Amino acid sequence: GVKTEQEDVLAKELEDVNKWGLHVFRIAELSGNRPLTVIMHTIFQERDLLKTFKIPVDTLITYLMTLEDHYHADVAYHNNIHAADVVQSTHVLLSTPALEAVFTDLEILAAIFASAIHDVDHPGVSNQFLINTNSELALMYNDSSVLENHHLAVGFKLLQEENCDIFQNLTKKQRQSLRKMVIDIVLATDMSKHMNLLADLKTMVETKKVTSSGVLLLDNYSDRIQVLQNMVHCADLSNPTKPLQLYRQWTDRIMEEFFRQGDRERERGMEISPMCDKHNASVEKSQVGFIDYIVHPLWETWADLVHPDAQDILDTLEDNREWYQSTIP
Ligand SMILES: COc1ccccc1COc1cc(C2=NN(C3CCCCCC3)C(=O)C2(C)C)ccc1OC
Ligand SMILES: [Mg+2]
Ligand SMILES: [Zn+2]
Repeated sequence: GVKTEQEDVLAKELEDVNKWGLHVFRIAELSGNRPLTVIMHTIFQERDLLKTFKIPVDTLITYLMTLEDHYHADVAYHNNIHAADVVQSTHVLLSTPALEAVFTDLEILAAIFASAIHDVDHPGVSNQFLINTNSELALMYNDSSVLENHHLAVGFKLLQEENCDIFQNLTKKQRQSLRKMVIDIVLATDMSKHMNLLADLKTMVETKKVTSSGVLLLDNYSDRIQVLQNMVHCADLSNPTKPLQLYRQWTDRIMEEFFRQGDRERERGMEISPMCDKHNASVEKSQVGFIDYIVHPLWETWADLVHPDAQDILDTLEDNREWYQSTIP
């Protein structure tokens, strides 16, 4: 009834679960490619979610193994490691001092479940690709947030798998509320929603009210869900805020995926996609553009909302940006 040595080496890495820049690739290795399951299980136990939602532990493991196995191992970026990373990054953002005791357990379960399922069964190509190839998914979702709609439908459908209904003890009221929030969060991961989300977060920072403590006040669904939507969106776009050893691994992976969409886009023609070309397409400028135009304005606005909790994260992003800038020949 004691851990194996590999289980123990894994238990020791998972002690970093509450820290920005967890060695997520190492956890993936030590767990036998089970990062999503071991990280979700650790977070559920730490936030006491099994007792609060009366989730049988074997049901939780069954669902999490099932969920992880619906991520594609043959997709370099949008796989179970990315899922694990966004789960663990959302977990750290939820622990930020500016949000202490703001969110209910159901809101916490929604953000973490949303993060776990947010890219499930990703085929490793974009919405535009699926629309332009006349793919079944694009036809199913009438070309609207195609992948995001699929990730939701899969994440929920998997609850019907033998001993996979982790929500089996929630009331109808709990499940309707949980489901709506989970849908709202994942749909918000569609990049076509980024500018509207960032605008609403900027509006929120301008109108920012604060409580008896230094803790944010959010007194309506609109505001509560907007913060959770932008939190998970920040987690999803958190790669350039990580130590460079991590960021670089993620960039290689997104480039493999993008170059391979690039490869398929050539013999199919439709025309190549924003800097998705191993030829006239440079990695270092693509990262500096991404940080300047998307990641920095998002993480700066987030940093404003929870000031000063996100200072170290924003610094790491600015160093990483200066790093990629410096490497441009
Ligand atoms: C112009 O930037 C890029 C061009 C080509 C290769 C890579 C990039 C930036 O590197 C990353 C990009 C993304 C994404 N970017 N996008 C798309 C892509 C096209 C336009 C840029 C934003 C919208 C996404 O949906 C995700 C979240 C997968 C995620 C992690 C990245 O690095 C770790
Ligand atoms: Mg996605
Ligand atoms: Zn994602």
